[PDB]
Amino acid sequence: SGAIYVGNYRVVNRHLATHNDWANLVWEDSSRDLLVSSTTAQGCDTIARCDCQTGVYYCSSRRKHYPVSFSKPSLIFVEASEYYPARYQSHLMLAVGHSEPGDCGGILRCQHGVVGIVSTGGNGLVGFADVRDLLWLDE
Ligand SMILES: Cc1ccccc1NC(=O)c1cncc(C(N)=O)c1
Ligand SMILES: [Zn+2]
Repeated sequence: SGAIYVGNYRVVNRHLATHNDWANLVWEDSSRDLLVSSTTAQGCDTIARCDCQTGVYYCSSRRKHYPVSFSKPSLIFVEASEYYPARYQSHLMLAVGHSEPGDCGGILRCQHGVVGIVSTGGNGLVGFADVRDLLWLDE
């Protein structure tokens, strides 16, 4: 689990969105596993505006943060796992690292701010849905 709070927006994994998220929907993309809902409280996170390919992410299944190198956002085929099916997903970045389903929502951050959130995993890789291209989250 986990979310990004920037301005009056909440960014969450689309597959983890609640009834309140869908009732206050701002934007969603089923090809990216992202959904953004509106909030009454003002959030203070900052979204990175950059092309970094190194950062740190939080892994709840290890209660640890790990430094990683990651690929630029692209269209990737995600392999089938014990509990979830295989799929194609866009704007996804991969790194070598540990990820289990419940790790979705963990934030990847660089020196500039939030880069993305854990969205895929298995086979020794971790995949993050990028948010740096969503410029409208800044206004
Ligand atoms: C994160 C992870 C790690 C290991 C194994 C599997 C996963 N995948 C998920 O929990 C997951 C569940 N629902 C949807 C998606 C998606 N990106 O569409 C991903
Ligand atoms: Zn950066």
